[PDB]
Amino acid sequence: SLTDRITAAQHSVTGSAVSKTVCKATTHEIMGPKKKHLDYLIQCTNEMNVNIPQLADSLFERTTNSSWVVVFKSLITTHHLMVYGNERFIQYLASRNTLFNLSNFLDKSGLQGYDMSTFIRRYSRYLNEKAVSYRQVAFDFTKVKRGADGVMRTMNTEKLLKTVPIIQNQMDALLDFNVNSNELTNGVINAAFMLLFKDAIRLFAAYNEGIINLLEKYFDMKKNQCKEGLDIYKKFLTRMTRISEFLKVAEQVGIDRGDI
Amino acid sequence: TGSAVSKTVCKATTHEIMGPKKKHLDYLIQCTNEMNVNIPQLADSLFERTTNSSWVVVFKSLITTHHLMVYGNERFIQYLASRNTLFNLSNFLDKSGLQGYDMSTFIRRYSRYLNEKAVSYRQVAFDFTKVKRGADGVMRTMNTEKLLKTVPIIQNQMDALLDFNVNSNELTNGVINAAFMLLFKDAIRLFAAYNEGIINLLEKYFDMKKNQCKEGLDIYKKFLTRMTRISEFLKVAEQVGIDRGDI
Repeated sequence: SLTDRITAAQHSVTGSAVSKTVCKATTHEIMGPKKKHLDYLIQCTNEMNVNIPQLADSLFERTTNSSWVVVFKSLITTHHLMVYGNERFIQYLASRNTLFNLSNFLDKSGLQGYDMSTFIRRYSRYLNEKAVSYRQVAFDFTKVKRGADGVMRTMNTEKLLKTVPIIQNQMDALLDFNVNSNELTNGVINAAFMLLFKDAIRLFAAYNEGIINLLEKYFDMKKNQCKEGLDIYKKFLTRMTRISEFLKVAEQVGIDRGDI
Repeated sequence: TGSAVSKTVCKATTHEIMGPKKKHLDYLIQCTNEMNVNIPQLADSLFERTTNSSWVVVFKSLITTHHLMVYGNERFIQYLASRNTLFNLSNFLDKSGLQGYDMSTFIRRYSRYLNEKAVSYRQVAFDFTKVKRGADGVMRTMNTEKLLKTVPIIQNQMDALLDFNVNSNELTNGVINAAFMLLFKDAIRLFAAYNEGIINLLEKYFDMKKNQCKEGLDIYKKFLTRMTRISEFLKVAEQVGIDRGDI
């Protein structure tokens, strides 16, 4: 019908503009994806009639590139949209059967390509885990209400015992980025690191609140729940130790609380 | 007055293998509440009983002292806290029999605990097992600097307590069982205070200085071990029919 052809025309215009901007955000230039392109993509995710699966597909397509720069930038763009985009974006990623498949990515173009490939593998793992974390609880741990009246401080015991290990698993994937400050020496890896830093602070806050809630419930828990809690507590200690190391790397390159 | 106290201390600490009798403990508690009772003389009577060579007399004098620290007027534990020395039983030995040998080990550990309980009280001028709890209580509202100084005091007291290190199959007479019941009541309450200190520290995570975070992390690491030990302590209690109803 005429109505259908007119509608198809608009959807074509829209799709092409998104794909083009994804390419712009993911050029071979060794710099983070440009703000103007990220802002444009964020706005796209907020348009009721933008096609989210097509947007995601464009980003996945860029991760099939052989250039570490294109691949890492597509991952950074995806992360940025998970954080700053409309919730429909992360929700779509959470609904998928598969996400990034980069565990064997390797760019052997040069020493920098080799070094960056390791970080691409670790970062891809983190974004997959971030999506699966969202799927399991239907919310983003880094965004929920905090404080005494917030989500993690008020959660019931049974749900809490299921939920803290999900936070722990996400935090592990995040910290396993395992970069040192002497390695944060190009705008691509630095852009990824800044997003990881913002996530880590917020994710740790949620983790910590979960632990506080569990400790408050100590005398009220069943014997077996106490055992699960103690295991959660013990694992939390090592993650707090690692978070302090992560914060030190950030401080060494001039990233601190002001950047949260 | 003094003679009546001394006599009752003796009755609380006879050679009979049974915990000190309630009627005598109640009498001593009332004594501590009499404005004109002499606390130092009461304490001295208890110390003198711990110079006895019988494990039964010595252990019962320690239990009587512990009972008064817990249930007596606060002037009693305050006086103990003010002393230059307390119990000196680290080499006590009633090598008169197997039971005497076995019990001597527990007397040494228990006396260490009571010394630590008094010194804990001295350092903060209150009893961790008695303070107001909950969101508006002492440990949940304490400021960061004081908290960092205070949790290690709790930890040190808890270590001396758990170091009693008894097994359920060693709890086989009314004397050691009376000491154990007091230790259990202290341990539950002391752990509640310890736990509240930890919660308060965790709440302050993002607000602490770098160095404070390091101190806090050490505190949290040590807390894990004590929680693990408390769990084992609670099982020993459960194995001899002591639980929450006995708190």
